[PDB]
Amino acid sequence: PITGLVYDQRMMLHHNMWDSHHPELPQRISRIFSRHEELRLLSRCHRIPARLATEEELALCHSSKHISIIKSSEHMKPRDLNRLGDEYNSIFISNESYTCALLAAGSCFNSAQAILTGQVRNAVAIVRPPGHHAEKDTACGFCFFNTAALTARYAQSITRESLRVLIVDWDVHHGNGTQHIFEEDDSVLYISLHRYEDGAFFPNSEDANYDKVGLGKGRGYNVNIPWNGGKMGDPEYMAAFHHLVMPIAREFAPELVLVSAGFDAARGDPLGGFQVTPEGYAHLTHQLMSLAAGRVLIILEGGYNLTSISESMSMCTSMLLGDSPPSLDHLTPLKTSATVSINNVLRAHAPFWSSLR
Ligand SMILES: O=C(NO)c1ccc(Cn2nnnc2-c2cccs2)cc1
Ligand SMILES: [K+]
Ligand SMILES: [K+]
Ligand SMILES: [Zn+2]
Repeated sequence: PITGLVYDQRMMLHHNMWDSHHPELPQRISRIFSRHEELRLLSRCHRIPARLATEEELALCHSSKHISIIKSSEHMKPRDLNRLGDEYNSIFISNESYTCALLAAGSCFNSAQAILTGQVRNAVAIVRPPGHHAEKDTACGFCFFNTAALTARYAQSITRESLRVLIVDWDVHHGNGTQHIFEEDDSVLYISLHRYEDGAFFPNSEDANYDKVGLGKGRGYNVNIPWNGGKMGDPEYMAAFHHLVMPIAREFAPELVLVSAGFDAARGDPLGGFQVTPEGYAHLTHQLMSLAAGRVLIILEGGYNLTSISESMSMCTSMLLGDSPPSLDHLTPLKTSATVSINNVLRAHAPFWSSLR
């Protein structure tokens, strides 16, 4: 296919001024981008310009209060930045954080626009800070604004409010914010795979369990695939895609696919403890390309091992460009708790999705 790419070095300015070893490093996006040059993927992509989201566009999903408080950080002394971030769960703030969050969202809006107007079929967004933990009313988990959810609402806003958007969240953490923003919405299908461990894994809410299926009109349009019992990898993700993600996505018949593409389920990630390989990621991308006549935007969320994320996101771009997926030969048998996880999601969603029955 013809594949868009958006990257802006300005998104590197957002930094932890008290702890420069904090995993959500500026060089996350510079290394992913560099590795795209090194693999010469960049020359095969249509460069989409970055841009600031407007406060009007942020309001697609966030309150005035929340937009206003994060905007006020631009002009704070360090001791005020420190104390503002302590108001949230796992948030650091610098004078540049607002601008960077704006850049992450605008980059994704331009990418959605390039896709939906037919300038490209598919696109990768190399952006930070991440979005999926951000709520309507609060920052959380290194996230200021819900980039993915905003892009889903911005896409509906420049096309039609009916546009069926599938958000696949394969970041190792639950997109608490993405689930809540669309919980009562049957126009946005939210599928998250995430390490859960009975509430022990961040963000530590029962909201990420398989029995949270959506509310009212949204009942069945929220699919949590929670992993328990530690390490997971290619076999579990390939099994989850086959029995759940792809059957539900096919029934839903999305007109656009957003991937909340965290690479913290990657082998080597210090915060995920999982073993998804770049080849694994290449297979999940290729499978998603089978939907929405290939209309797929891949948006960076988390992922904290600089090699793993650079190798993993490059393999995804490579797939969007139409390259042949690496053999995933000799996959081991599934972990048991992963069979149980998949079967718990089937029992929860069979009532809503004939393709699972
Ligand atoms: O966005 C995230 N992943 O993609 C994310 C968000 C928040 C957390 C919180 N946490 N939990 N345990 N250690 C931590 C750390 C806090 C600061 C450095 S480590 C982990 C991960
Ligand atoms: K997830
Ligand atoms: K939903
Ligand atoms: Zn994560």
